Amino acid sequence: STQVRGYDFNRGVNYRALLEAFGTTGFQATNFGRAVQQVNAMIEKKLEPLPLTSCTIFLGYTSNLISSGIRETIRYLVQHNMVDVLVTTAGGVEEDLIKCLAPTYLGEFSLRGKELRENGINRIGNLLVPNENYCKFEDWLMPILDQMVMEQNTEGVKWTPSKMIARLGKEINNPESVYYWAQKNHIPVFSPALTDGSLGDMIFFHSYKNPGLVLDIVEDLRLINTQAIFAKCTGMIILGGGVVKHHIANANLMRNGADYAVYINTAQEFDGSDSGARPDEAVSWGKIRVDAQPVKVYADASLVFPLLVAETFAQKMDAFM
Amino acid sequence: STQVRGYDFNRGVNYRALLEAFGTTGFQATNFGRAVQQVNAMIEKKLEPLSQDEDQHADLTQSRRPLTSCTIFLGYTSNLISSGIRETIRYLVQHNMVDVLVTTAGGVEEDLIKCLAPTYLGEFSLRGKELRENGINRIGNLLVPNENYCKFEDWLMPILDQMVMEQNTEGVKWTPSKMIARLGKEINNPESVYYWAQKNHIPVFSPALTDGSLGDMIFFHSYKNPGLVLDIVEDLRLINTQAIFAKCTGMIILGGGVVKHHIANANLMRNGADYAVYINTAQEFDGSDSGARPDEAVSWGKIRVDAQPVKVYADASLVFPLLVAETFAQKMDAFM
Amino acid sequence: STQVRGYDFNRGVNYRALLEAFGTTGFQATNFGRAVQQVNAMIEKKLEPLPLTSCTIFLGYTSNLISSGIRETIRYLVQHNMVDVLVTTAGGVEEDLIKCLAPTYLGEFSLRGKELRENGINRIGNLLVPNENYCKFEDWLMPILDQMVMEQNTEGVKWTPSKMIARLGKEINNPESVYYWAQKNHIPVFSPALTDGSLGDMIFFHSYKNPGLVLDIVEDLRLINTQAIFAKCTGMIILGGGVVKHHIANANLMRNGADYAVYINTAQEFDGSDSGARPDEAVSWGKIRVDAQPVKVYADASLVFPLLVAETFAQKMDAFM
Amino acid sequence: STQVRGYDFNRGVNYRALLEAFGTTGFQATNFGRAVQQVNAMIEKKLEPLSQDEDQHADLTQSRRPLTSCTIFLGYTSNLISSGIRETIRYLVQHNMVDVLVTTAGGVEEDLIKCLAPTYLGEFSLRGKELRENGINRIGNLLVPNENYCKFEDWLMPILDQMVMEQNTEGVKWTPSKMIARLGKEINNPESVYYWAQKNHIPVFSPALTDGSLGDMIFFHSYKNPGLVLDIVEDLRLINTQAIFAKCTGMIILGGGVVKHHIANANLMRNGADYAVYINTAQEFDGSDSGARPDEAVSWGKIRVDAQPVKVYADASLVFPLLVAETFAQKMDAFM
Ligand SMILES: NC(=O)c1ccc[n+]([C@@H]2O[C@H](COP(=O)([O-])OP(=O)(O)OC[C@H]3O[C@@H](n4cnc5c(N)ncnc54)[C@H](O)[C@@H]3O)[C@@H](O)[C@H]2O)c1
Ligand SMILES: NC(=O)c1ccc[n+]([C@@H]2O[C@H](COP(=O)([O-])OP(=O)(O)OC[C@H]3O[C@@H](n4cnc5c(N)ncnc54)[C@H](O)[C@@H]3O)[C@@H](O)[C@H]2O)c1
Ligand SMILES: NC(=O)c1ccc[n+]([C@@H]2O[C@H](COP(=O)([O-])OP(=O)(O)OC[C@H]3O[C@@H](n4cnc5c(N)ncnc54)[C@H](O)[C@@H]3O)[C@@H](O)[C@H]2O)c1
Ligand SMILES: NC(=O)c1ccc[n+]([C@@H]2O[C@H](COP(=O)([O-])OP(=O)(O)OC[C@H]3O[C@@H](n4cnc5c(N)ncnc54)[C@H](O)[C@@H]3O)[C@@H](O)[C@H]2O)c1
Repeated sequence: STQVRGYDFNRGVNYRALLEAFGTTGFQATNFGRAVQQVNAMIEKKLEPLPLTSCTIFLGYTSNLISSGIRETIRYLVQHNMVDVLVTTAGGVEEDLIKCLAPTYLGEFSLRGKELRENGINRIGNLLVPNENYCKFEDWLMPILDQMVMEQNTEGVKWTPSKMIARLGKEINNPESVYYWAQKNHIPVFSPALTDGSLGDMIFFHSYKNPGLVLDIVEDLRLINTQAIFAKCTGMIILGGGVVKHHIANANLMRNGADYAVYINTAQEFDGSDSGARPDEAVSWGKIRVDAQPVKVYADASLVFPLLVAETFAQKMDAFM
Repeated sequence: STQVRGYDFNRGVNYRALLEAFGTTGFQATNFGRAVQQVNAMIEKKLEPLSQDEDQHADLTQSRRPLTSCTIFLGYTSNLISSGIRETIRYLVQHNMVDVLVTTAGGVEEDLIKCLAPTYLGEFSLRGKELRENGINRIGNLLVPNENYCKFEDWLMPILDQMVMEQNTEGVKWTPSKMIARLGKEINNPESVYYWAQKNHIPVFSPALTDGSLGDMIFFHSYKNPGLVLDIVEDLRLINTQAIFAKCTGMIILGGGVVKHHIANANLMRNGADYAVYINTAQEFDGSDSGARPDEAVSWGKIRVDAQPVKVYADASLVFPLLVAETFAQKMDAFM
Repeated sequence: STQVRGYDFNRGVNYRALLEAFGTTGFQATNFGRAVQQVNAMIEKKLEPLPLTSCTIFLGYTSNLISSGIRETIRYLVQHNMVDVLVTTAGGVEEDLIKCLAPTYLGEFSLRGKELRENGINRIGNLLVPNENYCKFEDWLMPILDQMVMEQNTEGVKWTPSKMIARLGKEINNPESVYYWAQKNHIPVFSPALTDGSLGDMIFFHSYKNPGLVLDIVEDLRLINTQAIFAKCTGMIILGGGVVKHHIANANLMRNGADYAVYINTAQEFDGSDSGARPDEAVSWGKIRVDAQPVKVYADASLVFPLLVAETFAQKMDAFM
Repeated sequence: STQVRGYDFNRGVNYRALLEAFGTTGFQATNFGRAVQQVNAMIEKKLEPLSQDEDQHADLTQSRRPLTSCTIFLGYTSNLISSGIRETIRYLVQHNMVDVLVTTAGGVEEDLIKCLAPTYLGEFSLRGKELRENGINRIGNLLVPNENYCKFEDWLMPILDQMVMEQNTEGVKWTPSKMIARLGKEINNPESVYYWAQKNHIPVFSPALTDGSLGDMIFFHSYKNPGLVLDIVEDLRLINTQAIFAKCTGMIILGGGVVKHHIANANLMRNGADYAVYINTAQEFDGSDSGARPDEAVSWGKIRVDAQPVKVYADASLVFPLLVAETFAQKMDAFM
């Protein structure tokens, strides 16, 4: 039995101690402490001796988190081979690439769409992206799409979202890009509905100038499912809900459940959504092993993920080098 | 300037008047009243005759579905098909009241499986360990027996054998929408949303069709009968062209995620939808597309600047049947 | 075991049947069906033969619901003695009275406070109240406050929020007012923090012109607690959270739990709030009897309450006359 | 025009830099960065010397608390006192960093009871039937033994005897704030928020003080020793005058409900707070005051039009300690 007690600032300000005290603060602060423990357990397992490791970690995140600064946090983990599989939606891929061409700016949620549109600005929450960002994206992308169609028709290449994402990361060739690092470190990225964003727009426009590109999603299902099936252990770290959450969980259901699971999302369960489902619902399905101790932190990941990474993965920088 | 005033039950339980009074009740009841007006505007426009010039442009699509003055896109999350909203959606599709459907994997497969075995009411608090030990799967406060997926597997596998065969010998190029038309044809049951969708030439888009039970089956099946390819590129052209050659477009989206954005993005291609009604529980504070207000979509050009979009913040299991009752169901005659 | 099935519109449109089908629709539609059952059970119990009745029903609602049209729904129940005790916060009292003097208008959530203020308009969600409403309120209220101070000092009256609310309902003398009906039918209204609103503002200003008004909250605690203690049975219908929810639940804890409980609110549990607590938390405290089958509908009450009343209380208009 | 950019862990775990980087991270992390700036502006103003003219006006209150250039109101919901945020709040009050406290009943009593017996960590899913059978009470994912309230009763009853005695023989006129100062004096424990509040002349307002355990005790006690009166009218004058004669005011509100509105309403009396930071989980769609954005308060005049209010949409158990760490705790010296 642990007593409730928050950090005493009379000790002054030691950030490591402040974060550790969340565990005994209550509510989501406590779930955060539990998440720190579970992610550390995943890491300890991954570091256990038996490129396969003792724990295959699946990292999932929604598109908007890549628009946010969490893009740097994710790039760090991938850059240092701290996770093994990435799952994100379409915006999650393209905005990482576009950020290497032009920046995203801070704004406000209340900015009116009429005025923003008249000024050629697109709103993403309290962030802003100029139309010009997509124009630079198009110029950068078109010639790569041409090579892709050509390799497909003359070199037998059977594109899938994951193969395309590896290619784009390699093409962006910028150390700031999550996907540049992913393909460099052989970390696969799955995105079944990769056509649902600006990269879709471009593939669409491009098909009328150079028809034929095929993106198969069946081979990619085989690829992600086998990542979980042949794993010694698996851990799931999912920021947000939707396709990203279910696609990673369903892959783990194929091995009869994940050994560790930490979720950070704002969805609520009352609407029956998969996004808002507590990890306990996933246990009924077999997505999470019955003996696992899954953790869900109900919070905006822009606030929580950097702190979680600080108290876990960043503390093991050594082992990961 | 309308005054706030709720329905006065001293008038008795006059349901039509009760529902109309939501418009002046406030908060989400008022948003509901606005959604009703917007969906009715969508319907009024759809029933408008196509002029010679309009008809010329709208007919520029390959689809054999009869052109209308307002192409209505209906999107909904998987769980709503597990819920009884499955009957509400089937009704609209059965009577050609909407033109394009967009749903995620669970949204397709659960409609089919419901033709083989039912879904049951449960509780949100039921522990996963006990449910699993008892071969039961939880979806919110609903329950689905493991057995449901076994029946699905038996029904589906032979169809997948045929599809691969057709792909390799007849040169078929499968995409999620083509597969969903085929499955609906195969289920051949009037209680199925997709049976009616293919019968009425209403295309169904699902870019991440592999993310669910149907994906499980395709996966297992691929090991005995390898080779099935589901291209999502052709399907993007198909859904976008539906928006591009529309005289007018209306969007009715239940829930968020891929379903919401895929419809909005198709409409960005025509520079915005003319009408939009959203019913979802997501909030905007986390910067999610799901939780974004319609006004965010206006900045992108997904909703025309002159449109008067509406979002009802509520569980669609409660709101959608009421919305349909005050809009589409009132125009049943016109649709027959 | 009940199968999931929604209303089939091929039957055409029968509203009674449409509402009944919510029970088998799933998610909150089902909780709504359960709420209909529980409220009907309360009513059936109240109608059971033994002015005490076989079931004392406590109706609680937050201030904003009185700003909304739910004000008419509540007035109906009180007008016909369908509930026995009312609990609402300060805005919940004053806005009912003010609505008899000037109306509230529809607006939008996005209206900017700067412009609204420059125009003398106050925003409440997507509703609008002109400053002039409070001026009429002040004119109406001042002379009543004078009588109250006088009765207190010369007639021994010991004011409490509930006594004041009865007096104001009687003074507004308008059949449209919830409180006019409450005092007419001897339905007490509790509001411990009655000073937290415009009526507080007025009591404040008035005290400098005619000092001395005392509002005791201790006697009112005795009054509400004894309402639950001496009840044969009790049912709780609570719209929203906060003081309104806890004050009714705590009164029922004094009789070892309510027999029936139906909650309609948008609060979530993750932040540890009492507002967002599931009814099951209340069972741990003894606020709800262990054998009760409490129901919570996660939804905006402006949408749900009129429907609930239609399928329950309004269906028994006869018995209540 | 600031660009979006998150902290780069390649720089190592530099906590100060990590927290600063929240400002350019986006969504609520950015709102956090803004809250930090706003609370620091509040502090910077509070440390500003009072001019002769200012000092004259600010000294027009009866309170013996030393006038400052910015009167800061701190509000928080009951459950946050049950949580470890109780230590965060006690720290601020202990060092005179805030001037007025507003909390609900549970927010007062649980601080006192924590001096007699602890609160324990639990889980949200623990069933009420079993907990009750075991004499345990649940508060979110926290646990409080029935025994805690027994100890409270033993500690409190004698104090209530004295209070009634003082009321009847010494003519004391109790109000929630006076009772809370007395209870804090009585608990005489440096771990108590209220002990420090009364020691440092920081008034605590709670209009609905009867809504909790302390109300239970007053209720039971009234039957053996009848007569205790708690007037809420005097307390409204007291809290309003604190805002009216302030040179500047800042509002820091954790959670919503009475605590949020009571502070905002006091500030409406001076025509608005100069600074405002909110940290709550409520949403606006239901029209609630709790869920209202700061901009709604601007329409009322509760927040000055020129102010730049901030709301962080998050559980304060996670955010408040971080906020305090980057603001008040950095100025510890100045407050000693
Ligand atoms: N960034 C964008 O807004 C944008 C841009 C282009 C395309 N898209 C497309 O929109 C589609 C739907 O987006 P999605 O599925 O990635 O996610 P989403 O934005 O729809 O979010 C899904 C859910 O994840 C949770 N969530 C989101 N942000 C969170 C946060 N900061 N912290 C915690 N939980 C959070 C919420 O509960 C939310 O309802 C995608 O398929 C994608 O291709 C996204
Ligand atoms: N039925 C299921 O739970 C289930 C079953 C099998 C597979 N899946 C898979 O899960 C993946 C993610 O699911 P999804 O994208 O369909 O949506 P989702 O369940 O993740 O919900 C997305 C968002 O829509 C809103 N929403 C959901 N239910 C709502 C309701 N009742 N009323 C109003 N708004 C509501 C919420 O904001 C929610 O966060 C899908 O790709 C799908 O293939 C679903
Ligand atoms: N109407 C106003 O905005 C206003 C006006 C004057 C004074 N006040 C004062 O503000 C204080 C705090 O207000 P409160 O405690 O009455 O409530 P509130 O507005 O703070 O709401 C409390 C909670 O109730 C729930 N809720 C509110 N509206 C709901 C709805 N439509 N449907 C379902 N759940 C809903 C939400 O979870 C919300 O967080 C009160 O003490 C009151 O005197 C209110
Ligand atoms: N600790 C308790 O649960 C408890 C104990 C005894 C009595 N009470 C009584 O319950 C009544 C109502 O409680 P209340 O007014 O203190 O508030 P509350 O618990 O009802 O919460 C009000 C709102 O504040 C927000 N909120 C709550 N916790 C939050 C958090 N961790 N982070 C951010 N925002 C948060 C939420 O929007 C919530 O709906 C009080 O009058 C009090 O006397 C409380």
